[PDB]
Amino acid sequence: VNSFSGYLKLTDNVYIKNADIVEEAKKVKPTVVVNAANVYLKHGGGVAGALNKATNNAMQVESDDYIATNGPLKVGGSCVLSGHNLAKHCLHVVGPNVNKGEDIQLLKSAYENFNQHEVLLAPLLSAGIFGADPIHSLRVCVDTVRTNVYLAVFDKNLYDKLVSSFL
Ligand SMILES: OC1(CNc2ncnc3[nH]ccc23)CCC(F)(F)CC1
Ligand SMILES: [Cl-]
Repeated sequence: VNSFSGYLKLTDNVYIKNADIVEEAKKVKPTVVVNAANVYLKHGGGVAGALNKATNNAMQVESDDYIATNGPLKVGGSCVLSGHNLAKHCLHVVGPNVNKGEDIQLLKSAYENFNQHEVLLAPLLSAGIFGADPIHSLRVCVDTVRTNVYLAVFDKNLYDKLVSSFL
């Protein structure tokens, strides 16, 4: 039993809610919140810009030190950093950005990172400003993640379409 509330159950391990992931994180304070990161951990917009803003830019400061030490992530890769005031940990995961020409096949590799964590609050990888089809992202999530994932979908219209079209 966990403190996630109001989710629709899609499968044994995947749950979905129309919610602002920032507000969800502030309420639940989950062990792991997933960020929709890029390889440079530049949290300018989308989910990443919103999460960083909620940390008063502390996420960006920590991320800049991480990159200065380790260099960029791989597309499909991840790193674990602090969750600041939002969660114990933030798992920064890089899905492919279609608006950069990146291979959508890397989306499965990106979701595999979730399997290293028993429970996660997460957005749909490569959705929004990363330019992939969110219906596809949900399918890859369900077919790849085996741990317990609570998906927050900001757009109510998109949430309804994802539910109604789910196989
Ligand atoms: O949810 C999407 C990503 N964007 C966010 N998700 C959750 N919380 C957020 N807070 C700020 C941005 C943001 C991905 C699926 C979609 F394409 F259907 C709607 C957008
Ligand atoms: Cl977005």
